[PDB]
Amino acid sequence: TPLVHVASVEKGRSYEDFQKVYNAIALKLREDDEYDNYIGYGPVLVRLAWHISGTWDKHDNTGGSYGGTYRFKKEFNDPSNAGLQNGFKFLEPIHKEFPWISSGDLFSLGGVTAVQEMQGPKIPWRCGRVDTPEDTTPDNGRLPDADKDAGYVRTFFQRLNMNDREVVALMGAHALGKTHLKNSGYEGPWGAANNVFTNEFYLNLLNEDWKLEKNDANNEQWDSKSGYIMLPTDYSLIQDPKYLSIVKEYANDQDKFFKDFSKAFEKLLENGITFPKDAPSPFIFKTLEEQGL
Ligand code: HEM
Repeated sequence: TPLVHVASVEKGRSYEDFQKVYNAIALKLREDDEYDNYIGYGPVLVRLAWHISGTWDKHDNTGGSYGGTYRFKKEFNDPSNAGLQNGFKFLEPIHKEFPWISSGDLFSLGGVTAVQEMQGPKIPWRCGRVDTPEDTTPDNGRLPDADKDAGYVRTFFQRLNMNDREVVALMGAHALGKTHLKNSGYEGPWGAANNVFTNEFYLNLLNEDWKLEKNDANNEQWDSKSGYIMLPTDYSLIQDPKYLSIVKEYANDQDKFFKDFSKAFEKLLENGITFPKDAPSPFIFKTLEEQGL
């Protein structure tokens, strides 16, 4: 019926092997710090990890992170993926150094590494994704539009099995990076520390005086006088009463937010994968910093 995607550990690799891929991505983050005006590639790696995981359809088990399908042209040239090709190019040299890691395993660890090296919470991660054939590549159109409202978001997230708490926890990833006109028809960052992982997104959403305006791509965005932005989907988080009390909780307690995000991000990343009972437990990688590097 629904595909079954069983996780299979890369033959003969253990924890230490994966700690090494992580340490390489980390060292590389540290080093190419000039990208996107000095934001670094942190934010674009997190976004690449969400986008390869977000094509998942809980109905027939297609899409999701398992197959590393982003490596194929169809997925790669998905208009909603515009701009991701920068996270790809960044990880290529790494893949060439550790050729035994599957794609989906690399693309997902990149997201975890970014968060943790950007001072986020530790995200437990699992190995085992296996590259599948070019024909298992999901058609374009499964990632969410940004010009919509809270019911649109609730609905969309439901296909990925995420509830309210998970959607608001994931969304605060919007503290990182920024929109770029050329990629999405949106322009501007969400906050000021856009390369440190904090609950900043929620404080802005609650504390700024936002104005609705149209941008040069002729799309509407919410503009703050501090120079921040909020897409319609972000904005929708304070329109809905269920979402807004959760926003508040997070504006109010960065810990809580970190715990909730950790859990939701892992789930997002393991959606669609069956892990045998004998599969190793999830790894918690040390940062560069905890390793003294
Ligand atoms: C309805 C849900 C979402 C919508 C409509 C949305 C839309 C967008 C758009 C339009 C951009 C800007 C692209 C560009 O021009 O570079 C963006 C960037 C980004 N997204 Fe979201 N996104 C959503 C959810 C997520 C989630 C769940 C995450 C991770 C949990 C995420 C992480 C990011 C990051 C980190 C960036 C910044 C990337 C950079 O600086 O290149 N977003 N998102």
